[PDB]
Amino acid sequence: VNSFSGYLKLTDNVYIKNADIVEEAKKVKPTVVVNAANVYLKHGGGVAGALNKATNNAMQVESDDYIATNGPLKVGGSCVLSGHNLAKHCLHVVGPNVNKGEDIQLLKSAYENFNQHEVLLAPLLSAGIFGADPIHSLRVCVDTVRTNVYLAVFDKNLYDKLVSSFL
Ligand SMILES: Cc1cc(S(=O)(=O)Nc2cnc3[nH]ccc3c2)n(C2CCCC2)n1
Repeated sequence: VNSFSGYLKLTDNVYIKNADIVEEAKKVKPTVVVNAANVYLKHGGGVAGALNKATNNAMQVESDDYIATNGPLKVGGSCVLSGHNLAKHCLHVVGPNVNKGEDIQLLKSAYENFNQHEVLLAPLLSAGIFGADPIHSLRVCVDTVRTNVYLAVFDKNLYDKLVSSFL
């Protein structure tokens, strides 16, 4: 038993809710919150901008030190950093950005990072400003992630489309 509340169960291991991942993180304090990161960990907008703003820019400060030491992530890759006031840890995961021409097949590789964590609060990778079809993203999530994932979908209209079309 865990503290996530109000989720619809999609599969054995995937759950979904119409929620602001920032508010959800603030209430649950999950072990892991997933950020929709880019390779530079520049948290300017979308989920990343929202999460970073909620940390009062501490996420960005930590991220800049990470990049200065290690260089950029790979598309499809990830790193574990602090969760600041939102979670124990933040798993920064880079899904392909369609608006940069990145190969959508890398979406499966991106979701594979979730399997290194038993339970996660997460957005749909490559959705929103990353330009992928969120229905496709949900399908890849369900077919790739084997650990327990609680998906927060900000847009109510999208949440209902995701639920009603889910196979
Ligand atoms: C940008 C952005 C997108 C989302 S979202 O979770 O609601 N995803 C989503 C995906 N595609 C969409 N198309 C039209 C609307 C829409 C929304 N956020 C959340 C708002 C609260 C924190 C993060 N920020």
